[PDB]
Amino acid sequence: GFVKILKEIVKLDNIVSSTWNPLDESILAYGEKNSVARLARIVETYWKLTIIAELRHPFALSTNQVTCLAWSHDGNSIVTGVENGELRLWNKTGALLNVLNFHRAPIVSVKWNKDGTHIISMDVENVTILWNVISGTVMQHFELKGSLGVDVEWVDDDKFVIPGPKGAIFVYQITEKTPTGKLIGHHGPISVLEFNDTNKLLLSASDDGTLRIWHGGNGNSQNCFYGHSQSIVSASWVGDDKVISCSMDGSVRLWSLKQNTLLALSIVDGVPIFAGRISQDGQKYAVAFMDGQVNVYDLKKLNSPLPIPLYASYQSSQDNDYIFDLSWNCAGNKISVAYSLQEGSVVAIPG
Repeated sequence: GFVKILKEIVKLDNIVSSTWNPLDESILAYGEKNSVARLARIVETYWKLTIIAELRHPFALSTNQVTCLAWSHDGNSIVTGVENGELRLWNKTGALLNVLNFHRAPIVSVKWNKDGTHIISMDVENVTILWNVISGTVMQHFELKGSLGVDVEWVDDDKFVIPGPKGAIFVYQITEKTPTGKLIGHHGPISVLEFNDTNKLLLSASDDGTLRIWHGGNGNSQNCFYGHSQSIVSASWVGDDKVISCSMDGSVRLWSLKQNTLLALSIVDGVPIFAGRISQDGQKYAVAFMDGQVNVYDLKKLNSPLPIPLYASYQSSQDNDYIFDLSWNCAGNKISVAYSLQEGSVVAIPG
């Protein structure tokens, strides 16, 4: 009955991607193309943007854009990865803590474990590394191999999953090189791996157009959701009984585990979605369409063939640039939009 039109509150330089601090609603980390990322604070007085620190990566002895950023769960540390494969660890104030260099290809995913002592990193060539992030040492290295997928995930304080051949998902324990199990079901590269630490279920998405929910540490999946007609680009848990996904088919779909069925969906026919992100409170889902428009969907009533209510939209006819990434601040009142070429934008999300 009313769609909000979002406004920009802060203009950024061009950014490749960004991620807000998990515990401080005012701190944003963003990667840039010139082998550098920055930590910034955004506070209202209007809105003021202040750079906290520069997180620079040297060019290799031999383009080197920052391709990945990941805050620790406690929000005190952050890992940045660049095109040449190097990873650097920093404190939230900017101090360099450690240099973790082993990958030789662009970093695509970095996941921190529960207590902030280990991370799993994976590059475009699917080389996956388990690091003791404090000592900066390589504990395990995996080369299971086109792309096998672009995500990895921790499923316990000492257990994790990574994409394997032919759509399989391999399960590992920190102290063992041999997989403890294999999750077989997908028929294409793994695009998303999200573990829910409350219901203890793993959500996976694949280029095969399906989502799977896994309970067992080996074997078949608990749920398999068909519906998307093209690759799934993003997927998230919505509480403990639902999952939401978006795809290149231009649709956003909310699924029910309790009823094993599609609960609701919204679509912009012919307009692919490049990325989707769930808010901290799990009540809003923001997606970036190929046409440069950002739609924020409201899941509130659905959580209290149905359509997913459109809460707000961000767009303008002054440029036709693509949006490659978006991120929510922890309070859910700001979203950082990363355009492919033009300046980034921080937009306010009304409550």
